[PDB]
Formats: sequence, C-alpha cells, structure tokens
Amino acid sequence: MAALAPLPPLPAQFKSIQHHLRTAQEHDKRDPVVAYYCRLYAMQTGMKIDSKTPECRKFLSKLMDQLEALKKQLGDNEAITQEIVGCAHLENYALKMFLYADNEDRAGRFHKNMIKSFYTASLLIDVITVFGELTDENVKHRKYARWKATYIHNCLKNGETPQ
Repeated sequence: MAALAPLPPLPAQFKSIQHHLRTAQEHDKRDPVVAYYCRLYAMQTGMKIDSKTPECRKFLSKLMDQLEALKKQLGDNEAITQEIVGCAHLENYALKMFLYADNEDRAGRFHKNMIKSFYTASLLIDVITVFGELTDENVKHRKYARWKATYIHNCLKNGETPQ
C-alpha cells in the first residue's frame, strides 16, 4: 500500500550506493523498516560524497523526503522510535541470509544466489555500523562473507568446485 514518488535520474556519483537504495526500494514491498534504515545509510554516504550540489540537491531532497514519508507512514513504530529494537531486527535479518547460504553449501550445491546472499548480508552490516558500534560477530561475518563470496566466485571462475 505504501509507496514513494519516483526518483530523478541517478548520476554515476551515487552509483556506489545505487545497490543500497535499490534494495531499499525492493524491501519497501517486503518490509518498510529495512528500507528506512537502508535509506539512512545511503544518505550518510551520499552527503559525504557530495554535500549539497545544485544538481544532486534534487536527489538529496527527494531521498530525504522518502525517509520522512516512511516515518509518518508508520507513525508509532518501535523499530523507528526504538533504535535498539531496529538494530536487533537488522541483525536477525543478516543471520537468516547467513544461514541460508551455509545451508546451500552443506547441500553440496552452489548458485549465484549464494554470492548475492553474502553480498546482501555485508550491506546490512554497514547499515548497522551506522550506529557507530560494531559487534565481534558482525566484523567477523563481514570478513567471512567477503572471503566466502570471493572464494566461491573465484573458484567458479577458475572452473574449480568450491569446498
């Protein structure tokens, strides 16, 4: 039911965060909480790359409103009001994807989904780093996912069956 007005053309400047906002737009249909936090991360990295540019200004204004819209859309939400609750929710999401990938490995089958799953998990980790605090598992998971993601990708590229 919830929806946000269309966003202007995306310049190469925000290409690095394109994957972030892109996933957010997708989640908007799955979960608004994830999108809200996701958009927050994009904004931070956005302003850092380009504070306020007469051109990007349009993108920033729209993006900023998008987050504001979600806030009012829900209104009284623990995930929004309580950061701790939202933090635990995000962590759980990463765990679900993390296990899913491991489950596929045990099955003795590898697919492009595994790499995508690991990549998605890493993205969530960043969204969590925004809190300025990182857990031991969060940091370890990032490295583990980075290695597994690359290792699996490299193995396939070399035509070798992953371990």
